[PDB]
Parts: sequence; structure tokens; C-alpha cells
Amino acid sequence: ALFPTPLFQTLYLASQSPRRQELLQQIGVRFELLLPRPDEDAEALEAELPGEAADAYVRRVTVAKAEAARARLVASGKPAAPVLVADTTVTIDGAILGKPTDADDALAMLTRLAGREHAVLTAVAVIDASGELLPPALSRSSVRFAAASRDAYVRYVETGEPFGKAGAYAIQGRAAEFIERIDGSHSGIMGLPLFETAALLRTARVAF
Amino acid sequence: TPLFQTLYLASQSPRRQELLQQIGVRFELLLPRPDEDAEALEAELPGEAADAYVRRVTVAKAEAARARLVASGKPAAPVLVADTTVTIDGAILGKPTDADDALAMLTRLAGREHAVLTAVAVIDASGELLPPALSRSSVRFAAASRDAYVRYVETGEPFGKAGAYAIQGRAAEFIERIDGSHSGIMGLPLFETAALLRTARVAF
Repeated sequence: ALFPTPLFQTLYLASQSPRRQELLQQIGVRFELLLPRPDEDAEALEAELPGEAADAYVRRVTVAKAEAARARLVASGKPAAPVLVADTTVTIDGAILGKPTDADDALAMLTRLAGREHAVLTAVAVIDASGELLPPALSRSSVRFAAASRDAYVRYVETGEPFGKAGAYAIQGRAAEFIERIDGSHSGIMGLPLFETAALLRTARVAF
Repeated sequence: TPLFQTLYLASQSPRRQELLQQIGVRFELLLPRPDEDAEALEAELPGEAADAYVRRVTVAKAEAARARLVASGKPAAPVLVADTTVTIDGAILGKPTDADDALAMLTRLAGREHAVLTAVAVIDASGELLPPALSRSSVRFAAASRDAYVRYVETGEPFGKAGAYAIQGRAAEFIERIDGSHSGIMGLPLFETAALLRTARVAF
């Protein structure tokens, strides 16, 4: 691993996520948010295709996010620097789990995860300062939930933590009470795998 | 039913304090008094296994925390302690003594798998020491390079941590993979800790 001398003090972060922001701060990366303009439909890039495996999906979506972020940068007229994006999916038996629509949905997702392993996959992509897409990296992790009990899961849902979370849980919150083990990358599970992200940032000559 | 709204955490570690707050548990602290040699509790025994070491030190911390509670005159409530060690090739790696020691530790961990063992113990409000729990994790470091380890030591992040790295900091850059518990590696394994706290009737 040969790290060339850095040329860029600041990275453009094309992410609204507080977790991804926190994880960049954890490795000492300075960043400027570069968020989708009012006229951009950022949600459209995240639609799945049919029969598409989860690893294929998250990679594809991450590449599109990267391309949209770079086009955003060109149109802003702001000075050239690398741009970063990422995407995360939570799956069990190949099925993608989204955010619960209500308490009963949250309960049903958690009872599905309970007593089993599931996979959390995060892809990260960086477009360098000259506009070249670097190879996206995929972080694969598994997460084991205790069987616990229905009442234990109801009690968790009643805290409200499941809402807005893919798979009805957050690893960095109260759900840690049910997580027996993980295998892979805790930062990856949270939405930005730091080993692979650091590597892309050294390649893109970002100082940290 | 939970009976206690709060417990005592007998720990000076910012990481253990943050982790406990993460699961929504309210806590006061029982910190060592200035004239209490808290460091001597962590002395290894000659030829002692890492596993036995962390267990034994955690029971000793629990009993010193019991005496602190008693001395303080504060009300009965549960008491929580934990201890963490890093091990590779059967050897125990503690907190580095200086920058040279931190570099020697990291050089020993580079390109290899090591284990991080954290024991946790709770004394319930009645004064009964519950069975301790042990969280075992493994961590894989990339080879990286001497130079890259030198720069990391330069940041100061190795100091105060067993094995001379902080998983929740810049060291994440050379950690390829973990298996076990990220909170356990940081010093308070939340799965095992939560279970003890439910048994001790702490509200959260």
C-alpha cells in the first residue's frame, strides 16, 4: 500500500447522513456537504430492479449517486476536489428490508431478524478531483440477533428507536442489547466502512 | 419489573461511560479517591493467561468498587465494572508506557489477528456480586507499514488503550475486520452488560 502525498485538504461529502458525517470525522477527514439541489430527485436513484441480488443493487445505486454528485459539483462551479458517496442495504434470505411503516411492521421485521444472522452491505464510491470514478468498494457484514422474546422486542419498539431505520434497528443505539455478535465492519454497518473508505481517500489524495 | 432508575458505574473511562449512555441507562460514578492506587489492581500475575487475567482483575475492580460505595455513604444501587485486555500469541498487551512501547505493540499486531477480551461484572442493589460475563472478540490488522504506524502514534490516540489503538478513532484505517462485539473491544460489551442490568432490575 503506497500512499501518494495528499493535495486536497477538503473532501466533498454528498450525503445527508449524520452517521456517515460522524465516521468521516472519526478518521480526521475535513469535508464540505454537497447535497442534492431542490430540482434534483435524489430518491429516484435508489429504486431496486427485479431479480437483482443485493450486492449488485447497492453497487449500482452507489455508482449512480457518485455520477450525480460529480455532475452536481461541475454545475456548482465550486473548486475541484474529490467527492464521496455511499449506500447501505439490510438483507435476510436475499430480501431487502426497508423502514417500518408502523409499530406492528417494526415488530414483524425484528421477529424476522430474531434468532438469526442477517447481512448488512455498504458500498462506497469516490470520484477523484479530475472526475475519474475510482473502483467502488463493498463492505459485507453479518449481524446476529438474539431470539430474546416477543415482549422484549415490543418493549424495544415502544422506545421509538426502530422508526426511520432500515430493518427496524440501529446498531449504534439501544438495539445493541439484542446483538450477540457481528462479523465484518461496525462502521460499514452504520453506513460508511472506514477501512475501505480510508483507502479510497488516500488514493484520491485527501489529507487526513 | 425494573426497580432502579439509576446505577453506579465504577469507571473513569470515557468509552465505557459513552457506551452505557448508548443503551439509555442513567448512572452516577464511583471514581477512585486520589489516595486509592487504582493502577495496582491491574497488575498481571507471572505466567497468567489473558483470559484468567481480565476475569480476575474485573472481580477485584468490583470489590474495590463495593468498598468505594460503602465509604462514600451514598445510597444502595447496582454497581458496574469492566476490564479489557488485548492478547496475541498468548501474551498480554496493556496500555503503552510511551511512544516506543505503543509502536512496538502495533508492530506486533500488524498483519495479524488478535483477540480483545472484556469482562464485565455487576453487584446488585442487595450487595450480591452476580456471575461475571466475558466478551471475546477478534480483530484483524492490515500489514500497513512502519511509517503508517509511526504517524498514528504521533496523533496520540494509542495512549490509555490496551494494545495501543482505539478502534473508534483513526485506527479504523488499518482494521480490516472484526468478529464479536465493537462495544466489547471498546471496553463495555453491550449485549452481556444489558443482560446483567436487566437481572439487576435497572430501568432502561
